[PDB]
Amino acid sequence: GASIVSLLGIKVLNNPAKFTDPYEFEITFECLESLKHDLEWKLTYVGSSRSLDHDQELDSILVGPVPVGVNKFVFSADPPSAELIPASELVSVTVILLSCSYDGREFVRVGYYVNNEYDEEELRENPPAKVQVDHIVRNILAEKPRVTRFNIVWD
Ligand SMILES: [Br-]
Ligand SMILES: [Br-]
Ligand SMILES: [Br-]
Ligand SMILES: [Br-]
Ligand SMILES: [Br-]
Ligand SMILES: [Br-]
Ligand SMILES: [Br-]
Ligand SMILES: [Br-]
Ligand SMILES: [Br-]
Repeated sequence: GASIVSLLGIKVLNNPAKFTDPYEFEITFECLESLKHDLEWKLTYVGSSRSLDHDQELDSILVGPVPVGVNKFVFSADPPSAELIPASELVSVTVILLSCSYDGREFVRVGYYVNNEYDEEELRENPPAKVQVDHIVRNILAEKPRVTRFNIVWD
């Protein structure tokens, strides 16, 4: 049948923000019938393939047992370790992926580009090799999400 769960709404909260501030999304979804499993929402920091920071699962939350109908919650996750961020992640945009899975099967993914920019000109012109995370302003490009749905088996 149709997907048991549909994504109805997503709001990126507290954006822009310090690099060290939690990511926060207010999510509205609906669930059409009772499910055996909870939903697993997770946020993945895609990072940079050249470094040791890539494809990090920041946090997950088990949501359920989900009452049939419209549901709303806030997904929060702390940012990845400042210790692993390479200087290139200021230069080029990075990606964060908010996804939901059911019994390990991903059925919806929302991707966002994230522009990290130093908050003073000298840093922007002459960025230090030791990434000064405390001077990064994180801007999630919230008006250009990439939403992908996957057809999964439910129960
Ligand atoms: Br709203
Ligand atoms: Br808020
Ligand atoms: Br409603
Ligand atoms: Br994507
Ligand atoms: Br910059
Ligand atoms: Br945007
Ligand atoms: Br489906
Ligand atoms: Br689908
Ligand atoms: Br499947």
